[PDB]
Amino acid sequence: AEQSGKSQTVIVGPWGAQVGKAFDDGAFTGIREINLSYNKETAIGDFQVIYDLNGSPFVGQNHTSFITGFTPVKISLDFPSEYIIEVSGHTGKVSGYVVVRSLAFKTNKKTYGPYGVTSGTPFNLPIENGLIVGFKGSIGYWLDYFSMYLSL
Amino acid sequence: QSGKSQTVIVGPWGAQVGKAFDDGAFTGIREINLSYNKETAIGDFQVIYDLNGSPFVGQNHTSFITGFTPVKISLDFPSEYIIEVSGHTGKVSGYVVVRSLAFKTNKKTYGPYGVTSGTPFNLPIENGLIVGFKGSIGYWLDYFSMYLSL
Amino acid sequence: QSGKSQTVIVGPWGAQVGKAFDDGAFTGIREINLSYNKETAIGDFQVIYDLNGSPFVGQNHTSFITGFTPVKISLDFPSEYIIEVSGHTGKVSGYVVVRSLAFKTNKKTYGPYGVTSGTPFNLPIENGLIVGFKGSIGYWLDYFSMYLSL
Amino acid sequence: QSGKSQTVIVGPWGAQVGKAFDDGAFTGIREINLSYNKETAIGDFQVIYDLNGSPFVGQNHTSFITGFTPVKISLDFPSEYIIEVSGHTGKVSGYVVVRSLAFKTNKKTYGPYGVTSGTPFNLPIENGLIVGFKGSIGYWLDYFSMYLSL
Repeated sequence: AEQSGKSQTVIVGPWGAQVGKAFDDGAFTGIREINLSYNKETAIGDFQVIYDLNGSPFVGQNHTSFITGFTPVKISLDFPSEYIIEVSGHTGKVSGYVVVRSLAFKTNKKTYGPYGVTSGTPFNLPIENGLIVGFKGSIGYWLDYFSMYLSL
Repeated sequence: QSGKSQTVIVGPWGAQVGKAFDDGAFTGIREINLSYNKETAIGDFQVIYDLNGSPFVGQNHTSFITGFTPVKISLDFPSEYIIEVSGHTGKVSGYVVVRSLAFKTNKKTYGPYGVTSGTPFNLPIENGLIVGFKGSIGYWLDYFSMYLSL
Repeated sequence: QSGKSQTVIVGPWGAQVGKAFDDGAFTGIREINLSYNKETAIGDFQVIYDLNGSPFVGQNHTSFITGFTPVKISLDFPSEYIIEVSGHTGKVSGYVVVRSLAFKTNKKTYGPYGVTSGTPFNLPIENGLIVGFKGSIGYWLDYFSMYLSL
Repeated sequence: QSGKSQTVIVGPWGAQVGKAFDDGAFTGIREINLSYNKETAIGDFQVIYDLNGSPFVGQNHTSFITGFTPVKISLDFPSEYIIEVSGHTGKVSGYVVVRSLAFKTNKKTYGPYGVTSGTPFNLPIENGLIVGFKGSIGYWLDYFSMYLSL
């Protein structure tokens, strides 16, 4: 715009450890599906997103835990009629690491979750105007932290 | 289209729905004037915004009651700006309200002001700026939302 | 980083170099007051913006000379908004200036005002809004740019 | 609202009302492949975009006819980006089409390609980025618009 040839986006977060393998999907035009895994005794594990990109699906990279034992869930949204209006969860320590222990996704149609352990410090991000269009974060044994790209 | 510019709004935090207020969006923030009671919650709320390099004095949004302690948060705009807003929500006399607020800038932390009990919330901003507030105030700040931009 | 909100800006049209002006960005446009001369170019330029539902009177940016004809463009904000800005640039007394302007809204066309000779320019807006003007005025409007948003 | 993000779009330039196309918006531009004829107008048009740090190959939008000369505009992304797009529109075989295009970056000028006669247009960008193209191509590029963002 004035420095780089790369577009910018509002980003909120991170929630979780304040600094696993870092990831950054970047920003897209919407969200079609979220694939995550969790363990009821620990925290969030795997995280993957199928985005919308100008009216067609774009399959995000799978960001995988270093360990197994998680329960997978597929959140398939009725895109574009259905979209996320609130993301909430919990952070807290597992084996001495601050991690994202639970996630819940509220859309204009229903609530998905919570997934994981609803113990620790709550966080929540309601969106009154705008859309979540991207995720970044880090995953080791568990999801360490994450941030969200927001746009109009 | 609507003929009016639109911006990302996050929130509300607080009661899920006093007198509603909506400052709209500006260029940045110069000063926040709020009041609080250490037994109850946040009371009055008022903001001096930046508007294209000049101050714009926002309306004073006032609680229906008094007894609050005022505080003035004067930012060194534009080198100083808010990078995280946090606080607590919980019930006061049966009403869900914003019990405390804290504002962290790239320079220091203002607060927490109010009662630090209830459900915590926090909004860190990795990329972007807060440029406006809206919400509702009765006896106390019932809820609030924030305008975000690049 | 900057602590100040950012907006897309397109332009400038005119001289690629008077007294510079920059209104910054607002919520929308309520009224444009400009002056022109049918043998030279655009002279004075002033805008009443919308700012979160209330009018905001921009500074009057005036030519160094007189002899211009004023026109007031009062828009039915917010149902009426600009969807295309067009005009001409060309030399006057050796200076590259904005010689004419026309504003097309979703309701009507205002103009062209001034001299319709030289190099045409036009900015149709398929999605978005003009929310601010900047430029420079000496004897005539030397150049101008526009703030664009959603 | 809808579940789909939106961006500023300026245009169209060209015929006002072939096969329509719309690439949508991305995070930048890496390469433009177009074709032209120095007797007629712009023909084929294709873009390699940036999508979050990786190339995204846009569909090739093709003229119904041949006889065009291809050109590859390979930008040093992200150091190099477009700061002005300009061209001409005018009648070819009775159709209003985009007769020429030129792309100015912060490093160099590419073009003009095609026929530089008719009505000029130009879009300088003072702040922001072009991140997508849409339009229509028959025998020639009928019109086009550009997605703009910060």
